[PDB]
This record gives sequence, C-alpha cells and structure tokens, in this order.
Amino acid sequence: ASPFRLASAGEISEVQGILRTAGLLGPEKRIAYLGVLDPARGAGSEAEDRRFRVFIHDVSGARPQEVTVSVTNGTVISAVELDTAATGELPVLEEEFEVVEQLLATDERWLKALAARNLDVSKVRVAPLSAGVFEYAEERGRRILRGLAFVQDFPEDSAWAHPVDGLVAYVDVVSKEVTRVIDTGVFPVPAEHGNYTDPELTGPLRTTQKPISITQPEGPSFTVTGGNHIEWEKWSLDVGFDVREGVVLHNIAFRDGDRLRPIINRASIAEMVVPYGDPSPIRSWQNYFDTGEYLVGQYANSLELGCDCLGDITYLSPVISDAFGNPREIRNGICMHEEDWGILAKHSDLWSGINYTRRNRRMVISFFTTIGNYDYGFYWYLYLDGTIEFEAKATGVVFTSAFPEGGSDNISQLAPGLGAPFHQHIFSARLDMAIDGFTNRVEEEDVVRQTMGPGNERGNAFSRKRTVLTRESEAVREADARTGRTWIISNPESKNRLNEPVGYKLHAHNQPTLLADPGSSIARRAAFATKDLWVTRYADDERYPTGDFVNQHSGGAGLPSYIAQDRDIDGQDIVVWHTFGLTHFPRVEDWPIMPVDTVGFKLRPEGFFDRSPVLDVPAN
Amino acid sequence: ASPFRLASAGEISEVQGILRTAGLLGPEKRIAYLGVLDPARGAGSEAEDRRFRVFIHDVSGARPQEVTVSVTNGTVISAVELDTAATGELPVLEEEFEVVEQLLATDERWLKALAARNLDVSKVRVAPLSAGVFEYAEERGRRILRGLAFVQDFPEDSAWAHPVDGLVAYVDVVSKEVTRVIDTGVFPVPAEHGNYTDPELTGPLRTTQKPISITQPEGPSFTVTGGNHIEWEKWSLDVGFDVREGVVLHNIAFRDGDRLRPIINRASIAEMVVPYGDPSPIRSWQNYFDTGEYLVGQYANSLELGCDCLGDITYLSPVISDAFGNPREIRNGICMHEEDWGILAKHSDLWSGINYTRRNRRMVISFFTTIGNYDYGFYWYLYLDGTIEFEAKATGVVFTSAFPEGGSDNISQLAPGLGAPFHQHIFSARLDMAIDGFTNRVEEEDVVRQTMGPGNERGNAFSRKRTVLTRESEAVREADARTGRTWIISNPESKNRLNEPVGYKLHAHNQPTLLADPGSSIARRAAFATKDLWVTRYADDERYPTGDFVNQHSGGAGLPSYIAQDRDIDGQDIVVWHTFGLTHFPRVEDWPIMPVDTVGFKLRPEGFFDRSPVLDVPAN
Ligand SMILES: O=CCc1ccccc1
Ligand SMILES: O=CCc1ccccc1
Ligand SMILES: [Cu+2]
Ligand SMILES: [Cu+2]
Ligand code: NA
Ligand code: NA
Ligand code: NA
Ligand code: NA
Repeated sequence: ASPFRLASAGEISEVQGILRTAGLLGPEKRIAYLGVLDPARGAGSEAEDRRFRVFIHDVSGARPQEVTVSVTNGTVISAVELDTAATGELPVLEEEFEVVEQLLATDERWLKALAARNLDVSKVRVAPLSAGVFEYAEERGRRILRGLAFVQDFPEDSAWAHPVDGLVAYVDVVSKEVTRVIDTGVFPVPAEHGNYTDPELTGPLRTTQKPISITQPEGPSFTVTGGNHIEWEKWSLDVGFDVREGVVLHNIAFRDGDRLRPIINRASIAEMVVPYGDPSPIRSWQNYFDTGEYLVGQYANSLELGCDCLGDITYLSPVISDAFGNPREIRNGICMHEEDWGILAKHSDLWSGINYTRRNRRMVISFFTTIGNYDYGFYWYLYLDGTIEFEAKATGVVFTSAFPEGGSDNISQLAPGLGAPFHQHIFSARLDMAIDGFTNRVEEEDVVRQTMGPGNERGNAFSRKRTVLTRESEAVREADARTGRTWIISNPESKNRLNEPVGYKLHAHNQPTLLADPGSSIARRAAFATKDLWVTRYADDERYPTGDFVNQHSGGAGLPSYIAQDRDIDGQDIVVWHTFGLTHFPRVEDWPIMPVDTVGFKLRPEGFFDRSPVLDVPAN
Repeated sequence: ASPFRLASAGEISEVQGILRTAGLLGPEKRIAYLGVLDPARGAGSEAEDRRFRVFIHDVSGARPQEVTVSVTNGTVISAVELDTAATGELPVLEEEFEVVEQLLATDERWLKALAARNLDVSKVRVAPLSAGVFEYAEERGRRILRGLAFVQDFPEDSAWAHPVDGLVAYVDVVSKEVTRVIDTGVFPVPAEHGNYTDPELTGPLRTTQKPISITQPEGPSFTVTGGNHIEWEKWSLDVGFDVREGVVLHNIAFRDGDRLRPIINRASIAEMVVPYGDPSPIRSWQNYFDTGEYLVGQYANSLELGCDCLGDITYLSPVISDAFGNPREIRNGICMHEEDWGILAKHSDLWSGINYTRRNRRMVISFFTTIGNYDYGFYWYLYLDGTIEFEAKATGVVFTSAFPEGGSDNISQLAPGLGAPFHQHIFSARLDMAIDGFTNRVEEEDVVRQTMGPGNERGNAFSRKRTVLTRESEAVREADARTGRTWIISNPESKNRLNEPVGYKLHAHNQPTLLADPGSSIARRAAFATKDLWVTRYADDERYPTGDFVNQHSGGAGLPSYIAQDRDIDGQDIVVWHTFGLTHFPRVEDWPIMPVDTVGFKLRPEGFFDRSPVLDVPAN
C-alpha cells in the first residue's frame, strides 16, 4: 500500500502493454530507461498514482521519445519527441556493447591497422566508450560510441593486460557507419598476462586463514515490511531501487520517544564521472558518466552469501525492465544486515567508581555494480547514535594503455610496457533534506582563530563562525580543510530544549574536485564536479546534477542552470548536492586486480537531540 | 630471548633492588616513570643488555634524579640530579591526584569561597590539573598543580555535571602550600544531574537488540610467541608496552615470498595534548599533555571480553612499576584479534566470463586509557593488502563549565546553565621508518593542474610532482588537502621490478592543527602541534616531540630543538612525526557521556610490491 514500494514485475508488464497498445513499442523500439516516479509534494491525499518514466530509443533513426505512463489508470500521460542535438542522446544500451566491435571487424581501415600489428581480428575486444562532445561537427545529433581495443589471447584471458595503443575508432551505432579510424603509430602490445586466477601468477594459495563465523542466533534486529520498509534501532526508512541511480533511500526518520522525526526525504548518488588525465589523442576525450550514461543500476551484481555479504543477510531482489519492456529480476541485488561497530561510549570514573561500556552497531544497505573494467560497491550506513554515512568502494581492473618508452607525466607503469592513465572517480550525492520537516537552511561553519590581545591575553582562544546561505547564487561552496569547514543543515522553526535550532552537520573528506582545465569540455558537462557543495530549492524536475540526457550533451545542463534561478533557500524545501571523489595515480599494487579503495561522507546530529540519543542502549 | 620482550615482574623487582641497594630509593623517593630502553642501533651482537630508565621524585624537596640501570649486569649505569627549573618537572604522580583536594580543604581562602556558594566541602571534588608555564614567577622550579572544583551530590554522582565556575586554586604539592586562590565571581552551580545509569535519565532500556555472535571455530589466524611476537598473514612484529606511550609496535615487517622485508622499526603515539580555547582566567591556562605529563600507559583499563573486545580475543597483560618499584600487572590491558573487513577485491569480467570475489581482514591491537574525565582507545590495524592504520577513539565525559548568561563565543551549552569549553585533541605519531632497511627518504607529493594549450589541447591533463626533503630545516611540512598532498617514504637503494624505488604513502586526515596564537605559551610548549609533518634524523635520545620532561617546561624542547641540527635526511635513518587531531565544539549529543569520535592516519604501499600482494588469498 506504500507509494514508495519497489516496482513489481506486474507493474512493468502493464507498462509494456500500455506502451505497445499506444503504438509506442514497435519492433524498432528499445527501452533505454524505465523507472518509477516519486510521489509529488503533498502526498497526504492517499490517492496513489503509480507513474513510470520511460526513455524510448528507435534503432531505425526515428526520433526518440520520453513517455510518462500511469499504471494505476492504464494511460499514457505524456509522450514527447526528443531533439537529441538539442537536449542530449539517450543512455547507452546494453545491446550496443557488442555493436562497436562487430562494426569495426568489417571496416577496411580497422583491419589494416590490426594487420600492421599482426593481431588476429577474432582476438580483439573493443570497449564501447561514451563519446562526449568535442571538435567533430558530424557527430552533432548522431549516436556515437568510441572504441579502444584490447587483445584476448584465449577466451578466459584478461584483455586489460593487452591494450592496443595508438589506435581509436568512432562509430555511428544507428547508421552502422565507422566515421573515423585514427592510428597514431604502432606501440608494442604488452605481453605479460594479468590472469589473477592463474596459479603461476598467484603462487600457492594461503592455508593460514582460519574462519570467522558471524551469526545472529535470534535473527536480525531489523524488520522489513511492505517489501522494502525497514525499522531498525529507532531508524525508519524505505529502500528504493532505480535503474539509473541504483539504491535510493526514502523517508529517513528517527523515532525520538513519542515522535517520528524526519531527517532526509531522499538520498541517492545521482551522478558519477571518471575523467581521464592523459593528453594523448587516443584517450584525451575519455570521460564516462557511469550513472548518467550507462545506468549503474542495470549492472548490479547478484551478491553471494558468505562471499559478498557475510553474516545474517536479508536480500532484496529488485525488478527492472529489459530493452523490450519485459521484467527482469536482479536476484539478491541488495544486501541488508547489521554489523558490530566497536565501542559506542565508555567511561571509568575516578570519583563515582562507576565503570560503563556500551557497544556500537550499524545497519548496512549495499549493492555492487560492474561496468566494463570497473566494479563499485555502494554502502549506506545508519549508526545507533544518529550518524548517517555513505561509502563507495572502488575495485575491479584499472583501465590500461601502453607505457611509452621514455616515461610519461600522466601515466603510471604497472608492468613491462603496460601503463595506467591518471584519472579521477567523482560522485554526486543528492540529499533532499527534511530535518524535522521541510523548512531547512544551510550554514557554512569555519573555525575562527583569534589573535593574542585584550580579552585573549594568553592567546589560547578560538571560536567558530556560521554563515547562512540565503539564495542559490551564493550556495556554491568549496571545501577548506585548513579551517575545519563543515556545513550544517538546520530547521529554524524546530528548536531543541536549549532553544537552539535542530541540525545535522555534513563532514566531507575534502578530497580534490575536478582537475581538468575550466575551459575543457568535461568541465562544462560535469560542472557539478568543480565544487564541493551546492544547495538548490526543491523542484520535481531537478533530479540529476548533469541533466536528464547526459550522453553527448554539449554542456551546462543540470546544476549550473538550476542555480541561475537564484531561489530563496533560507528556511525552505532544499536539496544538498555534495561532490566527493578519489584522485587515482595507479600503483603497481593496483595490478592485475585492484584492492578496494574508499571515499564517502557522513552526517552527524548537531543539537538535533536534547542529549545523547543512546542512553537507553543496554549492556550486551 | 628476544630483546624486545615485555618487561617482566622479575626485571622490575631487580630494578627495585638495584635502586634500593644503591641508596636511591629511600622512603621519601617515588618512581615517576620506569621503562625499558630499546636496543641501540646495531643489535647484531647478540649481547643483550636489558636497561631501564627511571625518573625518581623526592617528596621532601630534594632534587629529582634520572637513573639508568642494567638488570643484565645488576648495576646503576648513570644517575643524574635534575635542575627542574631548567629542564622541566617530573610527570604527575597518581598519588598526587588526591593531594590537591586535601590541601584546599584546610585553606581558609578556599573555604570562604565554598561558604559563599553554600557548598559542603565534603561534597567538592577537585580535579588535579597540570599547571603549564605562565606569568607566575614564584612557580619556576616548584612542583605546581592547579585545581578546578566540581560538586558530587552523593558518592555515585557524576561530578562533571556540577562545575563550580569562577574559582581556581594553585598548589605547591611538595611544600604543601596553597599559593593562590582566585575567585572571579559566583556562578550558579548547574543543577541537573548527568548520571547516565539512572533509569529516570535513560528511560526503559531497549529490548530490540538481538545478539551478534562472532566466533572462530578453529581459533585465530595469528600466533603469539616469546610473549609478544605476532605473526599474521605475512606480517611480523613485536608488541611493546611503555607506561608513558602505551602500546608500541616494533619491527613491523612483511614476508614477501622468500624475504622478510622491514617497513617500520618503531611506531608509537609519542605525545598528545588537549588545549582549551576558553579565554576565561579560570581556564585559559588549561592544556594537558595526557602522554607526557600524566603517562597514558599507567591508566590503561582492564578490558572485558564481550564488552570491550568482541570475538576470539588474545590478551596481553603488561607489567609496570608502582611508585615504590613494586611490579603491577595490568590484567587484560591489551586486546589482539582479527576482524572481517568486507570486500578486498572484486571483478566480474564481460569478456572472460570470470567472476572473482575475495574478502579482506585486519589484525587489531588495542588498549584503552582513562585520565580523569576523558577515555581514549588506541587502535593499530594491519590489513591483508599491506596497509597500516592508526585510529584514536575519543569518549568519556566532556570537561564542563558554567554557561554564562548571555552566551559565549568559546563555550557550548549542553544543559541549562551547563557549558563545555571549546578545545582540541592533538596527537603525535612517531614513526621510526625502515622501508626495506634504514636508508630512507621522504618526498612530498602534490597534484599538478595543467592549463589548456599546446600538448594539452582538450584541457584534460593533470599530473603530480614530488619534492625530496633533503635536510631537517626544510622537513617541517603543512597539509594541503586541496592539492591532494601526501608524503612518500621510499628507499632509494631498493627497487621494485620496474626499477622504481620502493615506498609507502602516508595519507593524513587533514584536520586543523594547533589553533592557539603562535605567541602563546602552549604554542611554544607544543610546537609539534603547529605543523602536520616533521622529519628528523634518527638519534637515540630524541624520543618525544616535546622533550623528556614536559610538565612545567618553559618551551621549545623536543622537535624545534632537534631540527635546528639541520641533519642530512636524504637516504638516511629517519623518523617521521605526524601531527593529527580533532577540533571539538561540543554538541548536546556529547552529554552526559560522549559517543565515540575518531581520527587517525594510514600508510599504504606505493610500489613496495611488484604486483598486488593479495593474489594468494583463497576464496573463503
Ligand atoms: O565504465 C563505462 C566505460 C566502459 C564500458 C565498457 C567497457 C569498458 C569501459
Ligand atoms: O587528562 C588529564 C587532566 C585531568 C586529570 C584528572 C582529572 C581531570 C582531568
Ligand atoms: Cu581508479
Ligand atoms: Cu573533546
Ligand atoms: Na546542445
Ligand atoms: Na528538502
Ligand atoms: Na627553562
Ligand atoms: Na629510521
């Protein structure tokens, strides 16, 4: 009965039937995106209307369409033809992954390039890479993918160990034309394999690890109702899943005695981008938006008990649409479990003689996705003490190149002849805030140093200052680790027992933001990534920091266009967008498969409660 | 047989007998510090000489002494009388904690101050606080403690809830004189209690938490030999314990196939300081060095199975000396265990069809200490992939004051009338480095942004630069989070298979350093805390960043004096000193007992190995 329930297979089947009866899903059509729409503001009408948004691609070259459908009423609500040269191309389809390699295999220019390198075309894998927007006028309004080649010596071989450098091709996947083949010179193909399950590379496996058994003899402490509603240790929330964003958290709230207190209305990773910093023309165009161009949700892994998720695991299996509108279940795509998290609070008092120890724990909601060479784990954590944390875990195989004779300022060497270009992994968290309700504001908090002098005679004093962000034009903020800069989201109309506004403090990791030159194509298309924090006024259609159609969009969509409205954000329904990321100079230890590295952020209560919220935790 | 073995009760008893026979331990003497000395450089002689350093205090006013003793030979090696006005006072003795309150209870000025506030002297607890060095000429060369008062309504009451503001006293604990009583005015004593085990404050305890069982059916994967030698998943190290520093790690090394490769010779937290930022004369002198003035090791807690340490725990029980030279065991003072640590590496490959998942784990070595209101957990972590991490966990009860009518720029309000002054918790990690041996160097690594132009036509390139620190005068470094600044410790004479020097990269949290004015007393006494990174040339007597005798030392001892030697550190036996800390603006949620907050650092291999070091981890 909840409007935030997961999409069912039955809903997706009805969407397919509605689209087909309306004449919108003929044999040349493909569904490139399908997702449920959140309830509009003011859902207290109980009048549920389950609506779905669909992007429909046409493989014959007709204009694609954006369609909204009501499963509740069985009707098409709206259908709009898209001009893709204006508003952007549709996301990459899974079925286009193979098309690039197949089209190149019959192109005479591609074959001559492989012939010169004595490479058998049957052994050459071609990565299907998003194209961006650069200097090529013929690409405007065409659906382009770019290909980079890797050799597979045999079917189980890791192709990433054998990049074919000096060669790139561009393909129009709708007209099935190879537009350009660029060959800048022969590089030796690196010869060592990267097969991390080969005994000659691993050596004998360790026999020294003894098992760790994690069990819950009485079952977990959380309950799941209505398919995706979680209650755990005073937390309450709904776990959503969207094929673009992946796991989405709705209605995060905390039961403080009598009252269910909202904190966050919607939390998601709304974009991620991996820009490459190698100036070679073979790769200088390379920036993939895994979320906006490829859709990370559709590549979620099925997670195995004991391997991917350890302990007493409750799974969700979300349903998505395939390219023809058939429902497809992602079995065991989301793991949920609680974890011991060490000491929560501890004190032994010299005067009262009381010794006190309590243990912490956290609720984990996670999924893993794989897009080509890269794999990412997305983890949301809820802690007993009111802290909310996100963590991204990056692993997989690094993207490789040749390592040039005489070195490089922009590529790491991993093995003889084998390089890995410098790059970043940058995420955007979209936090639709609801601290004790929807009237919120953001303050920037800096440490203040004070000079020795009158009123500070011993030169020991220090303080803090808070600046309220009142309009969108002043709400684009940068980190400052040296001044301990954080941001507080508060509700000016809801006070704690000390008559102070209740709030939550955002703690960033303060990692570098986008390094590209501000005049670059990627700086225009990924403008969100150039600043640490943005605040906007809530609006239904402002969903992604990069706009709705990221693929081959020429730039400036999303957050820079939103904030130009310069709306009031001082005690209003607001959205925080936090940019955070890893800058990756690959190391030898990242090869041939990379140990996990992590980045994230957290929010801690700041006068939200009237005292510690974990006084009622028992003594184990 | 190992020279790095823990001190035994028998060794401490022999030290006591040697001191007493030499005439150095009469009834007026107290041992203020006693610890084993590490082997000098070049221990390949097998000629073990267990030597102990002792600080001896004299309660009658005679000059204290520093003594070195050989238990191996049963002799006093050296005994030096100390001029404490010159070189500093000895650490605070546990038996002086009560002396401040007792001396004040008979002082007519103190009693009149309590009388005006209608406080029964039998209910007033006085915190024994280190004095620092300020404007009071009569304190030079005297052993001074300062007292701040708190009311206990009954014996099990939390006195911290009832600070007596506006009142402070200074006491000479050797002459037993109250030198000054300062009363700046009557503040109401905050009335609410802070008793976190009182059912009227906690409410009914939660019944919702179900148990988490962590067991190892075949026992742990690590072995302990020789009392304190650990081998775990190719790591090898010795766990030491010192009454000043606490847990110390020696001889950290990694078994890389054939070779045992050193990484860190000695790792410790060599100082910590808590400076207060309240300019009131009642507290503006307040800065306690928990390590150097109080000795955190002697207040280590006995850790309870299931409460403090959960899982399959192996304990060490270190032995220390009491004030008379009797051995005293700290039962279960150190916990050691391994923990599951999520996903180590994962990849599902679209071209080979191979799905691969491995799990991570870490070895934990920890202890907890309590000094007055504050409690700290010190955690060292070793990971499968070669990462070394330190984490400090801060909890306990915040130090309180009155909250003034009309507010404060330097104090947080926690409850009606109850304040908590702003302060920092700043640590110094001393890392005696030995990356593949003792010829090491430090490089500072910054991200380099590049401008769009020739050779970077698309404006996407970025790079990195490394600066070698060659002499101590240029090795005092500051963080720069915006440029992704890290520091690499490498061995220029030991190369990986790519002919690059092997190294480890230090990742800091980039939190603010000391906020006090650079002309303050605390900036002079805690100079280490004003910069993020220092590198020195190794020397036997350069042990602490603040010098040997921190208590009432007038300033400039330790690191600023060491680096003035301007020694060569480019491919030499070097020591890295890393400053890191928390800046604490107390929140309501920190009261009446504070949930843990954390800070730390980590070191990751940087071309130390020839490829990923965890290819031989099996599949669970
Ligand atoms: O992550 C998206 C870029 C990509 C897609 C498919 C193969 C390799 C790389
Ligand atoms: O942490 C050292 C300062 C201190 C010592 C004893 C009681 C309260 C505070
Ligand atoms: Cu990377
Ligand atoms: Cu604190
Ligand atoms: Na356009
Ligand atoms: Na909002
Ligand atoms: Na002096
Ligand atoms: Na060294």
